[PDB]
Amino acid sequence: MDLADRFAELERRYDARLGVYVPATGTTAAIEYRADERFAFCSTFKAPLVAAVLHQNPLTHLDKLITYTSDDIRSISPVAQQHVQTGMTIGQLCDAAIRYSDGTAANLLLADLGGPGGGTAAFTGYLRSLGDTVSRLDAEEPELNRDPPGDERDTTTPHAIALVLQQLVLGNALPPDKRALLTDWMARNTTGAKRIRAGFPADWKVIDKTGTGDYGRANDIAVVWSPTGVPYVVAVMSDRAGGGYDAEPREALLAEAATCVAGVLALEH
Repeated sequence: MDLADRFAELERRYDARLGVYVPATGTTAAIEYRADERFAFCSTFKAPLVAAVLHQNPLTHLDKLITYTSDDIRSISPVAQQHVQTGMTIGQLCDAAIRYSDGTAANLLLADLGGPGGGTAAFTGYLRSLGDTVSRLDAEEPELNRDPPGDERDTTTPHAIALVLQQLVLGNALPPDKRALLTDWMARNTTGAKRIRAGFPADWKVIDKTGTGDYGRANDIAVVWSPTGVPYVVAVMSDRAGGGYDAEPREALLAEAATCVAGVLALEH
């Protein structure tokens, strides 16, 4: 019938709750589905986290060596694990955070930004400094993926998180040379092949940061570009709460919502 119905069926079939938001542009109307509902951040916080660590520091600070230990690694840490003995720079952690969704890298970035103990407060402040008065991070990795459904802790809304990304990539919340670094890591993202990239024809360019956690949490946030360069911002958010703490996340849901979006954004009827 019409787009809210399409999205309703996706939920019925995946046994999942769906949050979608795309801002309006010059020519397009905004797509919103549970866009003002709270959805677990999961690893999607790492994108704006890196903006904060970039905005609040000179480019020179990316070459600062952070030494950590296996004592630190308490979450999925593809890259951190490899560099535990030589230590990683802040550029290298920013990289790990975005491209491999690295949890330990996001944990050290949180500490660099606002101290041990103050890290997540400091992150939510960056959001606040961008007019986001809804989102909040109350815990580091891995605990931030583990709050029950209902719990406002460690959540954001699609409305909220999309607008934060629009600003970072398409607006002026970073100077170009810092902004370009964020985009290049989002564009070299290894973990998002099967979500919003897969709902969007290959001649459209995509940068994203995925998120996954308990209760079937799967999130992707992205900035796409038409073949002529016309940008749009996509946030898709999901949980499959019915199956409990260990419920299966459905990457195919996010490819499917990205397809409805792509379908609205691309067809000129």
